[PDB]
Amino acid sequence: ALKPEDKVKFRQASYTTMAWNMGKIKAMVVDGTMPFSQTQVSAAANVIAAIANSGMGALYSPDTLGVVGFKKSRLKENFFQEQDEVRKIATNFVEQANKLAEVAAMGDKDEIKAQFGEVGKACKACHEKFREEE
Amino acid sequence: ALKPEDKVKFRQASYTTMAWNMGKIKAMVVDGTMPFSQTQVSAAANVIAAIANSGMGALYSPDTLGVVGFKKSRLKENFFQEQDEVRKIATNFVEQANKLAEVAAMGDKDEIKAQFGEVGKACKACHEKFREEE
Ligand code: HEC
Ligand code: HEC
Ligand SMILES: O=C1O[C@H]([C@@H](O)CO)C(O)=C1O
Ligand SMILES: O=C1O[C@H]([C@@H](O)CO)C(O)=C1O
Ligand SMILES: O=C1O[C@H]([C@@H](O)CO)C(O)=C1O
Ligand SMILES: O=C1O[C@H]([C@@H](O)CO)C(O)=C1O
Ligand SMILES: O=C1O[C@H]([C@@H](O)CO)C(O)=C1O
Ligand SMILES: O=C1O[C@H]([C@@H](O)CO)C(O)=C1O
Repeated sequence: ALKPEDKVKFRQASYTTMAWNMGKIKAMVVDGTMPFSQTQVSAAANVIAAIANSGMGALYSPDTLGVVGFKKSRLKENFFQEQDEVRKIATNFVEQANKLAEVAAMGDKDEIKAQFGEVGKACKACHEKFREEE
Repeated sequence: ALKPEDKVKFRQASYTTMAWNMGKIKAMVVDGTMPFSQTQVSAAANVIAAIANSGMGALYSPDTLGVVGFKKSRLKENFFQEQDEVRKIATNFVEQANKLAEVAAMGDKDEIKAQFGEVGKACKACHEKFREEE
């Protein structure tokens, strides 16, 4: 199976990959710091949905607490104490990510901006709660 | 725009995310060390295709040579000298990744194994050529 170090690397890599693709959508539909491209915004949305559906629950186990992947894990132990809250936030994130990829395929900038805002809220719902602040 | 350090982190994260998802397909259709799941193999294929289509060419510029992302970049300078060879290998990889996601949606283990083998060859075609060995 996967060593703890690999579980942490693979989840840090997955989240960092989503963050690159989230920044590209933000640049094109929120900040206008990149030209709007239907192809590029859809491609970025599709990465977020695919990773959201990739079964990242397999990368979460107690033996990953405090373990270095690319860097020391920022997972808080309360993740293992609050499984009802984790299920609520995770299922919400998958639903919002799926919707973003659906909207971004042919949606206009304002439709995408609305769906993107719901995904951003879903990402943020793990902050301070399950991820150590920095 | 993106600092060199961010370009290296985002490309290292993208490749590591594909490697996690490639390992899951290998376990289910090549080594039989994980139970075959149509849902899970399709989800893993969809991550690889989505990242392959994510425009990772934006993360490649000469000012990323020798720069630390998660770790010091393993990009070789000959990437910038061999753009015809890079275009051949990159377009091949996108084509094979798209085909893997198409096959993995309803394909059987042997169909997926064949498409997965073509993607593995496409990943390997950047080795020693554009990525430093270790
Ligand atoms: C809880 C169910 C989460 C959801 C939904 C998202 N993230 Fe997250 N993120 C979470 C944890 C517990 C951690 C720490 C991982 C570790 O082991 O250290 C993170 C981390 C990140 C990071 C930093 C990654 C790194 O290289 O170290 C980023 C950039 C990040 N997360 C972004 C992010 C985005 C963009 C999300 C929505 C698309 C998202 N996360 C969801 C917990 C959760
Ligand atoms: C050339 C067009 C590439 C293709 C196609 C793939 N990879 Fe690759 N990979 C490449 C470079 C130039 C590098 C170095 C990146 C850097 O800046 O250091 C890599 C790196 C990886 C890594 C290590 C990532 C890390 O955390 O440091 C892995 C695990 C990796 N690559 C895997 C991989 C897979 C599975 C691919 C096909 C699905 C794949 N790569 C394609 C160049 C190229
Ligand atoms: O590191 C971070 O991860 C999340 C996500 O938004 C990534 O962009 C966040 O809010 C950060 O500053
Ligand atoms: O606007 C954004 O919100 C998401 C989310 O991660 C918020 O934390 C993200 O990374 C963006 O670019
Ligand atoms: O790295 C960060 O730490 C805090 C917190 O959200 C982490 O959970 C924050 O807002 C960041 O961007
Ligand atoms: O680090 C590696 O990256 C490629 C890829 O196969 C990832 O699994 C490879 O062959 C490695 O050992
Ligand atoms: O069998 C595999 O091949 C790919 C490719 O990266 C080969 O280098 C990979 O990572 C696998 O699990
Ligand atoms: O890390 C590795 O270095 C060599 C080379 O392929 C890198 O380009 C190899 O086969 C690995 O798995």
